[PDB]
Amino acid sequence: FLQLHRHDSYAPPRPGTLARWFVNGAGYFAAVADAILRAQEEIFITDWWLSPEVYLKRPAHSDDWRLDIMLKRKAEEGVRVSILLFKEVELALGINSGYSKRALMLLHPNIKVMRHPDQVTLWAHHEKLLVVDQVVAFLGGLDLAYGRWDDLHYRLTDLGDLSHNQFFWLGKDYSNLITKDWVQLDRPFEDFIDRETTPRMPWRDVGVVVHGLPARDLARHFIQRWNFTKTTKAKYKTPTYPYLLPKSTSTFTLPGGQCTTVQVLRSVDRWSAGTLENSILNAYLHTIRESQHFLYIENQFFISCSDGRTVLNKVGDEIVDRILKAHKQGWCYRVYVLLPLLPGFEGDISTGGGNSIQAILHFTYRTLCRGEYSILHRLKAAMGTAWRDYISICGLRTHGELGGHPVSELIYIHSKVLIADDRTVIIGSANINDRSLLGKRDSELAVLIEDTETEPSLMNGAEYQAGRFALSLRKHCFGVILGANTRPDLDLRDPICDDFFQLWQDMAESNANIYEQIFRCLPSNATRSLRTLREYVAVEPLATVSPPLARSELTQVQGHLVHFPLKFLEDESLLPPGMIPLEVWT
Ligand SMILES: O=C(NCCN1CCC(n2c(=O)[nH]c3cc(Cl)ccc32)CC1)c1ccc(F)cc1
Repeated sequence: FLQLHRHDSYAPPRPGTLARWFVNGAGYFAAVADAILRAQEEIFITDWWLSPEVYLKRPAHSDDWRLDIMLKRKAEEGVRVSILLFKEVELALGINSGYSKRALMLLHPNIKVMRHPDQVTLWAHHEKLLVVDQVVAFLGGLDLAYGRWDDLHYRLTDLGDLSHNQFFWLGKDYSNLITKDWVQLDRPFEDFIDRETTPRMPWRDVGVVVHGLPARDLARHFIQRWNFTKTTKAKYKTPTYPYLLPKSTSTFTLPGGQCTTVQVLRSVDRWSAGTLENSILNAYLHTIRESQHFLYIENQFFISCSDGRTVLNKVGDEIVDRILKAHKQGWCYRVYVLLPLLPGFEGDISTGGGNSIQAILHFTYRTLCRGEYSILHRLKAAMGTAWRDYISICGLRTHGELGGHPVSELIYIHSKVLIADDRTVIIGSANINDRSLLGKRDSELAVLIEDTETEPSLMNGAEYQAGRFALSLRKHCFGVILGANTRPDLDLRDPICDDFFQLWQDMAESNANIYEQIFRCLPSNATRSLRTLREYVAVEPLATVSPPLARSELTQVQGHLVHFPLKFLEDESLLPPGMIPLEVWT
């Protein structure tokens, strides 16, 4: 721990670590609940937002598996739960961390909660972490909060004492991020949107659990922030908030662990902790530089391409350099970029979205295809139309039935995962933007997972020994996205061969065409200006005009993959005109 290690990390790589990945929140929360049940001494929790009354197993038939009830039972047995909540700037965010603290600490005297920061600041504590006995640690993109629970069904509806409850999302757990922001979080079992007209917005995320040494390294990170935050206020200096100490590295298991080499990475600053680190960014660049075959990226944000003193991280540049290197050498290389169709902010898309939606879309489009720094502009300059062979930018969307007619909604990609060559994976809370990767701003956590055990697989039609952890995760991502359960003829062994890549491009193009034609949903390439947008949304979509005819054409949708519309509001500027740094959204 003395020096910095690989990628300038505070923790060295840990071989022989059993790690299990999770996709969506159903498995992650159920695994967390089972690990909490087996806790004997200590539980560490860091959350950007923690909802005290959230259920970890669904459908809820009792108060068992509710997060507050579980921690209260564990504390009654002598288990100390130390929780680090991010303190929002109140009535400017709305997670009501004050209520979360008050609810948690009143459960039992063994549950201590601290909040950081008190000073006015733009940056947040964004890492999500649960560590049990310093031996079992959960991390990834999932907060123990409302709306995060979901499975591969991605249901848009939930219409159904709770002895026979059929509601998977109870009260404030049923939400649509773009429709309405959360309100009155101290009344959890009251709806704040109408289930009979407004569909929920599905949550797609990635998480991971590691055991042994990497959990000690993550527990070390928690302990440092705990002892540091103790010196930040007058009240936490009290002995009711004891100092925390790590257990020595020299010293139950979750079912699902693959033997891997795991290295913990982090983004911390002397405001968030006591030192500076950006090992997550370092691991991202190195993994892209040393990739040999493909990159699979699933991120909530994609803001990069260090340009004009506004965006500084070089993740986009490394992708361009790697694609140009593959193009020069003429080798088979693919980059899959999966993003949410819209940023997860409340706004009226039929008007063009709010300030937040527009600000994020500006830097996102500036990163991908608009301007001389964008990935596509630099790629077209060197290879012309051939860029379509190396990079694919897509989103996810699903459809359902509500009110007697088809309804559609995007699936919110909150994951922060990178897969390389079916051998290397990065899972954490860090978005691809300056706020997460620089370290000087938001505090983030991640793990670098390298496979030491392989399976027979394919790579551009050649025999390939792919890592078990990475290949299983990548295949599960491909299968759910492409709807492989209904199409078993699809071969997911080879991720870069031309036959699969065209099928990937064709399905994303085809699905986006059907959703546009049926739902006239946004974002879309059909509205390149706010003036065309005002006329576009005036027409009633076929989904409500003739639901029978809508359903007949929705039978041709396969999977959830849709092409990301790169020309949406292409003729507009998309940047709020008062006294605010643009690094708020970068
Ligand atoms: O959970 C909510 N929405 C989901 C979409 N958001 C989630 C967090 C995400 N995010 C980052 O990735 N880094 C951030 C830094 C900061 Cl300071 C703030 C957010 C950050 C951005 C998108 C929500 C909860 C309570 C409400 F009242 C309203 C919304």
